[PDB]
Amino acid sequence: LGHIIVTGAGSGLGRALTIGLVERGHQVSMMGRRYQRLQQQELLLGNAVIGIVADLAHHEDVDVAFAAAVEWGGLPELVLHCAGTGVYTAEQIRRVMESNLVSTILVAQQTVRLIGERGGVLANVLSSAAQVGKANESLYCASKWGMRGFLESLRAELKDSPLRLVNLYPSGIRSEFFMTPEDAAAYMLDALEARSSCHVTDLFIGRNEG
Amino acid sequence: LGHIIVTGAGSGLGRALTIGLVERGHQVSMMGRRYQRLQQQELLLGNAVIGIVADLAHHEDVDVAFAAAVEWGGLPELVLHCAGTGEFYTAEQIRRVMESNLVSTILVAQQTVRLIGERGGVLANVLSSAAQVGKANESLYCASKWGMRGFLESLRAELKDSPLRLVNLYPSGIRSEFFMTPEDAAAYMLDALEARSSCHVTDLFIGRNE
Repeated sequence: LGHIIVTGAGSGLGRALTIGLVERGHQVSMMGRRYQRLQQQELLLGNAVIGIVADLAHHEDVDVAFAAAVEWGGLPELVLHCAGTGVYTAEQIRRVMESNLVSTILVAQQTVRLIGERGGVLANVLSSAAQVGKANESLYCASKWGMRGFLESLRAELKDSPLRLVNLYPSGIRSEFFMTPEDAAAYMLDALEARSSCHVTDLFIGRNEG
Repeated sequence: LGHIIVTGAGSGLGRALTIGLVERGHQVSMMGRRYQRLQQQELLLGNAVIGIVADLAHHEDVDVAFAAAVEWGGLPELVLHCAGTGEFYTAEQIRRVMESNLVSTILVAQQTVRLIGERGGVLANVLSSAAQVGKANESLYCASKWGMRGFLESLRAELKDSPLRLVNLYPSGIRSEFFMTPEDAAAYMLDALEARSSCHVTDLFIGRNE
């Protein structure tokens, strides 16, 4: 009955979050760039979800994807935005930030439009991939700080509006070959549980010691 | 699961945190200054708790408190420090509560590093902002809250290569001198303190529902 939208649903993180919300009885509109991963999730979870293929970095593409989501599940209670992640060149830089900041901005504006008056939750994942040496670090910092700048500025603007902004920070998730998606998701979904007198506004998760 | 130490155990929040932990199966050493509250809670929770009277700003109370705690329940797996204070400036009087906050924070922290620094476990600190309804002494609380945060973030970075983990919890808008309930706040904090294999929550920010 409870409709949730999850972007980057094909990521290890987005997969785990989608699975977890389903297990907690929610319907989930999965948005992702990679259709094969959306289908594999549809095969696993069936009528509890739909895969909407969308590239969230273009204003029209966002409009279309959200229209199908609302079409299938009605207005959402939670928009879970998983921006994911990724000697630098311009062409290397544009791509990264446009998949990240642009998607973040467009999903947020589309969410304000859709549920700004009705209320609900806009949850953003500013994930931090575990590097073994910190090679490309400064571009990731640029990326995540920009997103945080935008969102905390948007949340202060949405003071007194029924729409709540929640920012979630899993630091140390895997890619290219120690925080598991499952554990990350479980903290995040517990944190996103509704309670009468309060909610979690910010959640920082870090890796365990060896 | 294991033995926990709760400071400020008779405050609304400290009490809810204790009740929540005892319900989760833990044995709880309950530290605080309000001896009847502790006595009441001992009668309410029976064998699962012990009431330890301590002014945690006084080194001697601190040593005696932890000796008694460890002697009753063994080394803690978790020390949960609720400094928790608000006023309603002068130098001579008002430094009392403001300094009891920091000093108790520094002392509990230091006792915790000593007892469980090598073994490992969790030092969890509660940095509350009460729902003042007036705004009157706000710069004083900021000073206190930021003092504590600065000490703790410095201690945390200092402890990077050690199994003792430092967790900071920020319930911003609790009931006060007598919107956010202690019960909802505790529930969020104890979920976030739940242990998992690959990661743990480092910082939790809880905010009022509008």
